[PDB]
Amino acid sequence: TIQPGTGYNNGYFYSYWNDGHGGVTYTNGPGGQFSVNWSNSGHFVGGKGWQPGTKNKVINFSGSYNPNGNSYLSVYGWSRNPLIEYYIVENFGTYNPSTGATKLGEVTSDGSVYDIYRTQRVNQPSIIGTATFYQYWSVRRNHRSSGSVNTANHFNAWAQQGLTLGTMDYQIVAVEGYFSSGSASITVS
Repeated sequence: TIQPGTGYNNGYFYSYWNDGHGGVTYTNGPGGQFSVNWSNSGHFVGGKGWQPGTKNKVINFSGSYNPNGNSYLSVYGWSRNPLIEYYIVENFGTYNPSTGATKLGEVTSDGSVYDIYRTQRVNQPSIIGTATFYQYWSVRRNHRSSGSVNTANHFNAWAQQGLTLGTMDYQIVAVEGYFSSGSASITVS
């Protein structure tokens, strides 16, 4: 496993964060590859991509994703000004992260309809410190662990619906887990 933090590996930005509970390892592999193995973890997020992201990136991902419990596989990132945490969720485990959330539309992209949602985090950690901020979600109806994500289709649909993004910060393909178990091996480009 690697030390939690951010950096570059084989031409890709990476971020690996966890809450210190234990039970998760993250490794960077060749090119855009990373692996995550977890067993009765706490909360963590790890993956590879870009710093900064862009608003018209086509992101390719390939591999295996085998959660047992609460986890997501997403294009994940942030903007600043406004501060937004966003997800284009391609697959998940026992919990659909939009459960109970306000639906803000639909968008069709890359072979599936996605449902769009907005949620709010109140006084929570963020890339700029503790803050209250919105999260934007596109949740894929047809789950998969490989594919291509045309981010513009999402960002444009979000904007159409009044979900504005600021200046991009990082943008990765991430495996997130919340007190669960699993394995994943994903290659980004």
